[PDB]
Amino acid sequence: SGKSYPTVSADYQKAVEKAKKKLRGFIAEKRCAPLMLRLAWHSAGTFDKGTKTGGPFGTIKHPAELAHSANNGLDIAVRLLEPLKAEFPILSYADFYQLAGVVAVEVTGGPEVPFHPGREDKPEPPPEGRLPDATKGSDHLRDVFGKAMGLTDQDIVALSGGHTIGAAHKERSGFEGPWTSNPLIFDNSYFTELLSGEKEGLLQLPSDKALLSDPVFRPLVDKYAADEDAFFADYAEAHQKLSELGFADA
Ligand code: HEM
Ligand SMILES: O=C1O[C@H]([C@@H](O)CO)C(O)=C1O
Ligand code: NA
Repeated sequence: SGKSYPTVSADYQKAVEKAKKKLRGFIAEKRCAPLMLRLAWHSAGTFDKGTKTGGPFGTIKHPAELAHSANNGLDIAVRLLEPLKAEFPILSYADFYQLAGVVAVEVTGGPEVPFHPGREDKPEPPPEGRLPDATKGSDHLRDVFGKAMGLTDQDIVALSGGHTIGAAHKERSGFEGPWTSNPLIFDNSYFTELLSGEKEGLLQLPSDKALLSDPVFRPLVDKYAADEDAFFADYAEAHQKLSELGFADA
């Protein structure tokens, strides 16, 4: 909603289609889908709607932004993608990273998130400190996703389901381990695990737990745990919105 996507050339569109295929094979073989989803999300999640700064405009590869503590480990993702990006010189880095995030979800068995090309790479990274803090709660989540990014409460809960793939690392954030028993499979298990309590060997952040005690978030957790199709629909909507923050008159 509210989007007017730009025209790109036929050659640009051909490159998007071929890069999507190459990214599927690469991400599947390297087992790095979670890290790639995290890269796309940390690129997009810096958007501030009031100032129209930050967002998915390719700045995450700049050494200054990779140095943000919230981005520990993402230098690995940038390096992994560099040889592939060099095969598609016509594409913006902004588009390439967002495409990699869409592909990460698809190859782990998640929904097909719509993708529209045309993001232009911006020169300057946003200031540090916009991404969410795992030790904080619902008020903080609404400040970051709502007041800054302009996303809804439904989007907060569905996007938190990104933790259905991957793990934390004690050398990156300090937290450690996977949220689910199948960290390379995208399904509604994040919500099932959240509801059943703490199982040994699985992770829950304070920010995950905040979803269970908030009056608006909890019904959504319950719905997604009961209905994976509802989760997939809402996730696809929210990821598309995230990947387009500030893009295509926003
Ligand atoms: C809701 C607020 C959120 C907080 C506080 C948060 C925090 C974290 C933290 C602390 C980690 C572990 C980093 C590490 O040690 O390796 C992590 C990993 C991850 N996050 Fe989130 N995150 C949030 C939202 C999201 C969103 C919106 C997405 C994407 C839709 C996402 C996708 C991921 C993925 C896939 C990983 C695993 C990375 C890997 O396996 O290397 N997160 N997050
Ligand atoms: O998702 C990830 O992928 C890589 C590695 O496990 C496979 O390349 C990594 O360090 C992650 O956190
Ligand atoms: Na999983």
